[PDB]
Amino acid sequence: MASMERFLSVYDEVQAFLLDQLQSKYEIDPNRARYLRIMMDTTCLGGKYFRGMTVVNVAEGFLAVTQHDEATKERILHDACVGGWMIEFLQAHYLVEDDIMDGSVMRRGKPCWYRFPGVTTQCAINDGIILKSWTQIMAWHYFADRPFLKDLLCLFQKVDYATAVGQMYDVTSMCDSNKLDPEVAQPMTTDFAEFTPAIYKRIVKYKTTFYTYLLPLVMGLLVSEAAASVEMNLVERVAHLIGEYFQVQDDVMDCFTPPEQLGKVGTDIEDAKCSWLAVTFLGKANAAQVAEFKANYGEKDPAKVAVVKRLYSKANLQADFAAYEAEVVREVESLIEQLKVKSPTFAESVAVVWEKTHKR
Amino acid sequence: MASMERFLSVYDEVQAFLLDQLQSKYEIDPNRARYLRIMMDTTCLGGKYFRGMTVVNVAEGFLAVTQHDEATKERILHDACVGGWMIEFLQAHYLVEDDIMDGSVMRRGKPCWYRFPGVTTQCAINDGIILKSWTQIMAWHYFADRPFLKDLLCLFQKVDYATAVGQMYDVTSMCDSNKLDPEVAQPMTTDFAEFTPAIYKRIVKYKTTFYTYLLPLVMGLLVSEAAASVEMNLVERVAHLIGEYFQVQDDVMDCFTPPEQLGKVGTDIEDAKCSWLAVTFLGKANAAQVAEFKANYGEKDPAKVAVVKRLYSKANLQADFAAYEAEVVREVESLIEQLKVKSPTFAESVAVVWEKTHKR
Ligand SMILES: Nc1ccccc1N1CCOCC1
Ligand SMILES: Nc1ccccc1N1CCOCC1
Ligand SMILES: Nc1ccccc1N1CCOCC1
Ligand SMILES: Nc1ccccc1N1CCOCC1
Ligand SMILES: [Zn+2]
Ligand SMILES: [Zn+2]
Ligand SMILES: [Zn+2]
Ligand SMILES: [Zn+2]
Repeated sequence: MASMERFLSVYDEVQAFLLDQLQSKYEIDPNRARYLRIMMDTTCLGGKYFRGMTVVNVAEGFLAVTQHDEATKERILHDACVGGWMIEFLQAHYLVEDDIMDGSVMRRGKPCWYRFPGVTTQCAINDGIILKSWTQIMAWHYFADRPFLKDLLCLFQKVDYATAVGQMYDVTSMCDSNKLDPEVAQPMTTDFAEFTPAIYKRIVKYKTTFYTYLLPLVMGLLVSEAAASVEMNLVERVAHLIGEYFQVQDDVMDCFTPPEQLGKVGTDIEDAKCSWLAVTFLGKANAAQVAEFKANYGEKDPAKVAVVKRLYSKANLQADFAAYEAEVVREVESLIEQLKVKSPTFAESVAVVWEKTHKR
Repeated sequence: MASMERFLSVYDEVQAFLLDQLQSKYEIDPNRARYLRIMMDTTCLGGKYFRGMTVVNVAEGFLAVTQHDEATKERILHDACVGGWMIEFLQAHYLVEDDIMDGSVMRRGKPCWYRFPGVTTQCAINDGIILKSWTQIMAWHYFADRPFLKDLLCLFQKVDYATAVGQMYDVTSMCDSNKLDPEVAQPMTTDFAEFTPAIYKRIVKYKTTFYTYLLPLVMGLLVSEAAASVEMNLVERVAHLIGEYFQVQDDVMDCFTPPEQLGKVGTDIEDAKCSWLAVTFLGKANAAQVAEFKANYGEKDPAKVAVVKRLYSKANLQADFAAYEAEVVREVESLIEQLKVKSPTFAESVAVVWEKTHKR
């Protein structure tokens, strides 16, 4: 059975389990089940399933080198699919809530969930809660007796919390830290002192890298009972590095990729986001450029957003990006090599994770 | 040491642990730690701590009859305090998110969190996420090696998910079920066919009773290693019954308790909530009363809200409430007695839970 068809089939299985349980145990009526079914589909499906399929790919790597009964290979692959769905649903939680937080319009060429006519924010906040609750219901049902259950739950928990901390870093990235105060409405930074590579790295490490790269790799290790084939400090290091590169790419696309192919009108500039473009631009700009950036960034006025795009175009940020890309290629190659000392197989899965990221 | 001082001290301990960990492990800066400290205080403190203190009270009941070393009594009480905080923080998550969902103004005489000037919805949604994440970080830290950890995490998980399902039942309670549809904006019911005692019971069972009464009782059993002193079907039954009565009281207060003592301008009528008052009124009204109710319910216009209050006043809902109260007293007394077959002690804690509810 091909990996993706397996993964998509387990989606159906898991959906039926969750909805059946709501009927048999939570007194749900068919109409509200249908609402939840549709919500699950609309929020969990239609992506590339990069995160969930990474769990499956890591598990298949180990299966190719490890002795097991056929029934055991099937159980491992079924666990890797369930685990991959837990990550997809965790992502779905964060996208639903983030889209509401940010007042986003579209995602992936379709309206954000909360904008659907029969949803609204009042329902969608809670729908997003349920999405994450489902990840736990999946875990406790399908992995009840599994030896990795504790480690899996503890890992998921930490990754979720890292993610929420990252969200906080992201939403507060255009404030001056010394001005944060629940009692006082927050002004936009005027000095941009906090738009540094290190501050940037912190936002991205927490907001994206733990759930997008660390969790799918480590979950693949856990459902394979293979966390001893690796040095976990190396898996963290490579996860954080690849994940940073992924976000840098997303940041550049927000600005320069056409909306119909982006899936989204990009608003990082209007939103005054600490993007890789802003940070890199400030890291090379002269006094005049810095002042022009300050007078135009974080404003909805299209003339001003086009002044910022003009500044980024003239500043030859392609050069800084090629240089960044080259260094990331060095370091990820170095880490893959360190990963071979303990597991060729696992190192190869990380290679494939890297190729899928670097090429897209 | 008195129970409450113990409980409040462990709040400080737990806060310091969470914030210290954010500094040492999540790269937080002091300003954002301060923001989180303030958020935690503002959202978790200032109530009566009924839920968390119930965990402590149940544990103290068992301590009085069970042989242990002093260090063991201290550890049990410290676990009951930590567990009680997990429930308080779970409540805080749900109040923050609910207040945003419902567009609420105040809670407990103070603005809802999201309305604070330096918070806003964008931050508050995520602050509420973090509140719940903290419950897990507490559990995994303080109970890492405890024999009840699995059962505690599995119980908490189920109670959380019940709660979210209850929220969904609540927010959709004024829609016609057969009209729920993410694609179509939802009209208010015109027939009120779904304003029944059984539908009401379902909303309340899930939205409030699992986290308010079932979880504090069962958590007290778990940190005491005493879940064998009880018949768990009886603990569920009594939890759901008491919790229903609690909500009935809250529903009546929303309408009739003065705002400065309610802590809140009540808006159940404008919000077209399936309240105990609406359901009970519809259960005794004549044709003319039903039609007048329909023409005025779920409208912001103060003249119409006062027409609904007029209808409830004239309908002698005090009588139906005394009758309800009397039956709840019967059944809760019957359940407490069934609870004595296996645990006098546990039955007495449920008695105290009931007195604190019935009198307030
Ligand atoms: N049979 C066996 C025994 C002990 C370890 C590994 C294996 N295999 C190597 C060939 O392909 C995977 C199974
Ligand atoms: N949050 C997380 C998830 C998975 C692995 C490790 C972590 N942490 C790294 C930094 O904070 C302490 C532990
Ligand atoms: N000492 C003892 C032995 C076996 C069971 C219970 C007890 N106690 C009864 C008196 O108060 C609580 C401790
Ligand atoms: N959600 C929950 C929490 C604590 C105990 C039991 C439950 N459930 C009762 C009905 O649904 C199945 C299990
Ligand atoms: Zn966002
Ligand atoms: Zn982006
Ligand atoms: Zn509400
Ligand atoms: Zn109320």
